Amino acid sequence: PEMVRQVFDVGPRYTNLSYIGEGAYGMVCSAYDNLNKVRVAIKKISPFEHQTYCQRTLREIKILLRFRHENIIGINDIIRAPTIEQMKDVYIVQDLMETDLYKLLKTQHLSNDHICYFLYQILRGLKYIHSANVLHRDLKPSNLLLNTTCDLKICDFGLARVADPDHDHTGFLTEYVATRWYRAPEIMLNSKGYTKSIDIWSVGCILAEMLSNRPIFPGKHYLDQLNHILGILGSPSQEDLNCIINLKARNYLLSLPHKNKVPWNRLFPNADSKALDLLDKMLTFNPHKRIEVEQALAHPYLEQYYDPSDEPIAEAPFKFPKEKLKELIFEETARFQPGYR
Ligand SMILES: *[C@H]1CC(=O)[C@@H](O)[C@@H](O)CCCc2cc(O)cc(O)c2C(=O)O[C@@H](C)C1
Repeated sequence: PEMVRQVFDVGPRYTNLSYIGEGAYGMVCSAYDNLNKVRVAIKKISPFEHQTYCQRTLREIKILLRFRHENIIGINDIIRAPTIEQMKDVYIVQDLMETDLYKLLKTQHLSNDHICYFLYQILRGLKYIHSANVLHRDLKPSNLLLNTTCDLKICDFGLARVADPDHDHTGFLTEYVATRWYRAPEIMLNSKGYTKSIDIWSVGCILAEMLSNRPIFPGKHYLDQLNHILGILGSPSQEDLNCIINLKARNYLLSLPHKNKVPWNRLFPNADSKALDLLDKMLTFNPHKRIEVEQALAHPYLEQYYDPSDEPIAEAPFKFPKEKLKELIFEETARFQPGYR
């Protein structure tokens, strides 16, 4: 097999490998697809020693083999050994993009037109995801891929779940859904992250970061995150506190000194006022008052792009030991075997 930095065993269809970045359970390489005559991205996955790794791998494969959308990076091919006995790694082949938004924001200032088009595409893909009754649950700049003409695709469905709003409530300081800087305040207070509003919060964080090239809520550790959120939003209203029935969470908030809201136009003095109006609606403390994806698409900031007939939804929404998970991954990837069927 061809090797990179480890086995990267994708041949002979895929050749001339170059290291790019990293997935969760392995490295990402670009490669030349000798059949389609285009370069592609390939993610190496080694999940089978651990249930949780197997879960995340299987979840993504199940979701992406059903999803088809311009703003979601799909699965082009899956490479693995012909038998469960010989299967150790799994390689997922996807479109080769130019960069991710994390890397881009490290050095490039976005024009307002770029922010608008990027945000439109994030929400257009998110509309499709949410219409399938699925939550991405880890939206962040490094999961947003851009090609050379600034078309955007959402990556990594390994953390996704089927939405379950009726079972979303939990206790205080127990949940860790999403990546810290993009994590909604209710995750720390009373939410398992099973409602669509979790993703809208993350998109609001991404919008703020596109406006200034810095994370808006850069918590330095799990417990610091809520300090940053409340430092900008200010103290929650009585009505929003009354919506938090859990006593530990509500009394924690009641114990805090009053904090003023920081106006968005003072944080972002060069931003488009329509962008800040939408930002405010996405970064609303109360998840029931937070804007939903279809409302966000219809917001005046996005009026140059908004077209509900060109914002498709999913045809087939989702309704609901590692040894069996390995077997399930083997079965779910069978369609890509050369002599599959
Ligand atoms: C996309 C999700 C993922 O694994 C994240 O860690 C991303 O940040 C990794 C991005 C790798 C990458 C980088 C470039 O420049 C281009 C492309 O196409 C990718 C890519 O496709 O990725 C996916 C394999 C994973």
